[PDB]
Amino acid sequence: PARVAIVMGSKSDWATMQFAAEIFEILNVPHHVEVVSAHRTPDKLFSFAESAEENGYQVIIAGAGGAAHLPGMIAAKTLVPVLGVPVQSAALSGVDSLYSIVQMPRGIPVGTLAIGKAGAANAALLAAQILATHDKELHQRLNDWRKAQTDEVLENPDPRGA
Amino acid sequence: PARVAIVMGSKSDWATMQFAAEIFEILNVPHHVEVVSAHRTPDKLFSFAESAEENGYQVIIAGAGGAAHLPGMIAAKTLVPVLGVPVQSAALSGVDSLYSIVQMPRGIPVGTLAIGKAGAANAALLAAQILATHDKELHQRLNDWRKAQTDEVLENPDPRGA
Amino acid sequence: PARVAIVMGSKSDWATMQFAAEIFEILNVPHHVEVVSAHRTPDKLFSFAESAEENGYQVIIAGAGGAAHLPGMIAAKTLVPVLGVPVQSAALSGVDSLYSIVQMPRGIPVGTLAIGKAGAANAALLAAQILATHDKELHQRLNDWRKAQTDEVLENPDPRGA
Amino acid sequence: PARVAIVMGSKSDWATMQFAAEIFEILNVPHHVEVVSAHRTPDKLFSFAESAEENGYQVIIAGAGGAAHLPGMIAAKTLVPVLGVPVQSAALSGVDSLYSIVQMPRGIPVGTLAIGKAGAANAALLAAQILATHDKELHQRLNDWRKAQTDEVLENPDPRGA
Amino acid sequence: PARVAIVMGSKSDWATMQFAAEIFEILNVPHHVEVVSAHRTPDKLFSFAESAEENGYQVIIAGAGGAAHLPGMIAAKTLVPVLGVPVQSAALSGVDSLYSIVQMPRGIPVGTLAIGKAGAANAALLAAQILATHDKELHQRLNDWRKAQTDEVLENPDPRGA
Amino acid sequence: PARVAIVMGSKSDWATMQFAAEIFEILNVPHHVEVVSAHRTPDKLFSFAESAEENGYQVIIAGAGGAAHLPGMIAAKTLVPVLGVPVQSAALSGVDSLYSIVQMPRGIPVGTLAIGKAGAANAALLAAQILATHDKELHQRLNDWRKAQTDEVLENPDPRGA
Amino acid sequence: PARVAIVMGSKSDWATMQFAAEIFEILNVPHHVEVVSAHRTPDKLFSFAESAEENGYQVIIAGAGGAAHLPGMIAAKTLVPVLGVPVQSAALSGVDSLYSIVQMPRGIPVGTLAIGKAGAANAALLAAQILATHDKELHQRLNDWRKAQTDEVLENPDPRGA
Amino acid sequence: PARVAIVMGSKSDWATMQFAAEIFEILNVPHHVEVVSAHRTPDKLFSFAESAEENGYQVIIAGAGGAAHLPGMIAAKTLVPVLGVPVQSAALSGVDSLYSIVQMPRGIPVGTLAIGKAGAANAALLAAQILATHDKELHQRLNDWRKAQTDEVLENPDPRGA
Repeated sequence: PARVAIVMGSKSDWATMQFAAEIFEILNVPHHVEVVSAHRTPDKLFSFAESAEENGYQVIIAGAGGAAHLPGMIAAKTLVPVLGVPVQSAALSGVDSLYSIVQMPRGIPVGTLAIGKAGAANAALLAAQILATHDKELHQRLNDWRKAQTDEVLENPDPRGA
Repeated sequence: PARVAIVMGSKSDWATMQFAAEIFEILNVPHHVEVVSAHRTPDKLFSFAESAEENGYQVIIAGAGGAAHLPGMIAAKTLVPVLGVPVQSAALSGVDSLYSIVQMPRGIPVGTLAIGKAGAANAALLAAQILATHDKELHQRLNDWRKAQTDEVLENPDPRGA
Repeated sequence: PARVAIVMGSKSDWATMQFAAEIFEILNVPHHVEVVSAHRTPDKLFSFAESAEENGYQVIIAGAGGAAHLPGMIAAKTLVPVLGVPVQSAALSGVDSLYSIVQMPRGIPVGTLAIGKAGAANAALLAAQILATHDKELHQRLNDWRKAQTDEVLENPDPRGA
Repeated sequence: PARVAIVMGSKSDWATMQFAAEIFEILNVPHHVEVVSAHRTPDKLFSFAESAEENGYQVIIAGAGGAAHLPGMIAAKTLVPVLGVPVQSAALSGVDSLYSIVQMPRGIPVGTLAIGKAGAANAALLAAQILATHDKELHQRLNDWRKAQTDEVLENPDPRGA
Repeated sequence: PARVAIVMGSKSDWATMQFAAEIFEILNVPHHVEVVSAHRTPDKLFSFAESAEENGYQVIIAGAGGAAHLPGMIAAKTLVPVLGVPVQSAALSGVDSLYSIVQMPRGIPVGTLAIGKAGAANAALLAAQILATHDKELHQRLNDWRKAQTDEVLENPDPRGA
Repeated sequence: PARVAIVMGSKSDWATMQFAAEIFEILNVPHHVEVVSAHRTPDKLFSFAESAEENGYQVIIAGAGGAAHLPGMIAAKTLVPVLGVPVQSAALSGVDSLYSIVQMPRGIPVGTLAIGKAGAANAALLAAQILATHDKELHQRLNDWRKAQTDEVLENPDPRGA
Repeated sequence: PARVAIVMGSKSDWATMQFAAEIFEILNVPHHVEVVSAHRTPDKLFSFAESAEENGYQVIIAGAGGAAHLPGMIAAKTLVPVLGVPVQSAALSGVDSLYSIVQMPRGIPVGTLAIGKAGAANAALLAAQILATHDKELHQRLNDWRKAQTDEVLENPDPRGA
Repeated sequence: PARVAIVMGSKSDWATMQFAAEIFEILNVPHHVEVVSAHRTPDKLFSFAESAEENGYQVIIAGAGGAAHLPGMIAAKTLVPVLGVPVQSAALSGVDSLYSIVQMPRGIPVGTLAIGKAGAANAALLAAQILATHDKELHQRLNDWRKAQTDEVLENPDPRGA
């Protein structure tokens, strides 16, 4: 059963959000992926958020750029935790995306990650850490993955040419 | 019949939006005022936008601060022209408000005005200019008001003490 | 009869503003296009704005970059509604364009759209929505166009490879 | 048993973080509060993070301003989910706090909330939503609290004087 | 004969521009002061700039805030050198004023000074230096004034209490 | 006799400053060009500024990027008018260059132009306008050049393909 | 013998730089304090930097705001290590001060500290750490001071009221 | 004996930090180079900083990008002077790197250099200047290197083609 859903405002956002799905493939975490536009499919946004709890989602990762309203509007319609990923926009390099997501008012939170691909991957890792609190097997896989990243850096201390 | 509606995300926004209503009092333009929160009353936002055309509104002026989603979400749900006013936020001085409103994607526009009270007043003036295209009497009142502002500056060229 | 005029500060601005004209071709809205420079042809700017109402324009879309004075100076010379499009500048990525257009003082409004091509397209859509208030046929075409955009997203929910 | 810990870099941060504790008092959520400085008590930071899981914490809310390293360094030392609150700094108004917290690299996430008191309150609400996934009673209290906020706005639509 | 004119967009700008006039009083430089609004008195702006050379002005100092179009539009209408002073705006602290003035395109220059009162004083000093090139007496007064400022700093090297 | 000197911090700045020299070639204005580094040749900077008046310079155009100290330090050492051109830096896109030049304190002015090549060309035009005040022939050439730029825009009003 | 010199651009900078002197009083480090203006006393700046090594200075702490040229120009004239403190400016809140100091080009470094009073204190601490490398007694005093700061935080973990 | 250590958060940082090592090769200064990640190898960071004094390091140059915590966390764990180099990040062009490093609180300083390669080279030059205070031979080599840079600019005053 998919306990996490990855949503984005447009198909072009996949170039960024694919990095969230990559973490789940590595950690073997079942997940749903779907394009839900706050501005082009506002009604679908409402129906998606309203049925999130019933559909079994415990965490929702939402990505959007520019006037990024997707994460916040989903968070306004459900109690399921929402994590937001600011997609890098052309002109403002994601600052508009960042401000539109992180500056939510008291009462409707959205846990925001870094701008771009690093944030997409981290949103998945955070979702995994949340799930891992009640999933011993996943907790172990996260632990092993973290150790693997640390060891790679430790066994290669000199960045200069051989 | 009220052809324009002034909406805002919170009652504290009235300190800013009251300047939009002031322009309408001066120009004798019937208007509706209401608090519609994108995050605290998402369902009311949808019902307000869906019935805007039927309620007779030809222009909607929406004000919000921070992660200002109100103008854009209304614009996504109706063909009635939407004008957005960025309320000045504490930490980011309205830059977050500005970015969240003006950076709308292709297909769902929001005509954005200046940050703060100047923008609120201008949103009302712009709405009035739009209405004035098919209202000769209002067009005349706008003309007289503009002349009055120009004359005040012209009859007082020296800013120094008397 | 052309009820909307698209003006820009330089011919190089056409790479951006062509997206406004594209919306009008799609919606079958007669329009005028012309290069009017606030700094290189200041007198032409004044004559263009002064005769706008008599020439039948109900909405004026003006695009400019850098110290973008074109939209505001036109708005200062006519009661015809003015929509401004900030062209993306090299060094400041359109922030200078945005500030010079959106920050107009009380009394002379300019409805501002997003930086770049998205804003150009949206300025045309907003102008169309304004016209649609008194044009049932255009209102229907806008409605059908919006439905077409929504349906495209709805019939393609999975962004991943086939 | 306290399932959430609220930590901050300095005692002066309490003026902001007290709003996180307020949400927990309202929702009846047991919590721990402590000053842990990344720069003045680096060793305590490591010991706090290392024992977080054993101490029963399922969510950690960390607040800091300026070169805000506290949230990220805790996240680097534990798998327990970390939420970060950017405290508003004097000179940069929290932009430095925001960048130092949200821009974490791939592998070590920190779910970031808004700058200031709104973010502190939201970090607590997000932590509550996370806990609510496996706590039916808390889920109900969150639901009732949200309804109460919505109703207050709905029963007071006119912001003007009586 | 007044060889320099100090103009500003509004009477409220005098709180800033008075510092330009102060330099001229100190240096005994005849000057004209007047409120010329680019947006409220566009026609007066054109007539002022067109007659500047005939009126004997060799330098024009123009101050404005927000969407500061005054300096640039004057520069577009005359060959008399124009110096611009960005007035500090509330929300954007003069960054909008600065961008709207300094970013002029190739062909129409505006020599820009610092944001606020320091810039107003410096615009007058720069105008004085320009005049001083062909005015030996003024050149001497500028020299003596500069020496006086240097000496004050030199005779007070210790900033601590006596 | 060269009445204007064009100086820059490094030879790589020539890619930008060459546009200032281009204006002088077009207008037939004798000029000096030289690399004077505030940081690599501080003593040469002082000797250049000290002898500027004696060498016949009436205007000095100085270009620099990053921590752009060149214009201001020259202005601190001479009464000859100094115009500054902010060169576009890689990381901050000239904002650091702009701030380091335009924000000069009361007493030592630097007339600042736009970031990059547009500013370089404009600094030369401004210098020319300053000289033109006492040079009827140059004033005429500037007039003809401006007319030529205006006419080019006027005879090509339609930006679309033929 | 004073091994460190604290210099600033103006006497008003003392409100900030006094915090650097405070650290030296606490640590018992002999120091010189003087007002040296890059723009008002350029010649004094050169003589101060040229004689720094001969006067026994091993570290120079320089503070300035706005177009902060003082630190960099001193660094260009001496091999004695220079530390820069950005004073908080009114309009740009020290961002101009920060950029003008930190962005020095290859060859002439300035170790930059935080904006404002925190940076002033830290510049003194850094200077002390540099001296401490060859001064066992000072190294011990720095150690004891750091322990004292850590202990204060450790003995007061609960920020709430008693 | 290596008196300086160059550390960085990731191997990809070497493209920037190699310019620090280049200065040391030119000046013949023994140095250590190593990858120490604040987020991926937090324990190694602590052990590296704790043993820095015993390992003979008198200056530590640390480079990092994004949420750049490396320099500050090292500085919190040792009295050895720490110099920080902000690596240029993709989205924010090093502004996040700069803020996370320079804004350190009172008590734990980090001398910060420019964003990118210029800063890396300057951090090495500053470290060299610090060492040169007690190393006459190195002081001479630094002097000769500086003279060489100055002479290159002096013998090539004309940037134009031959």
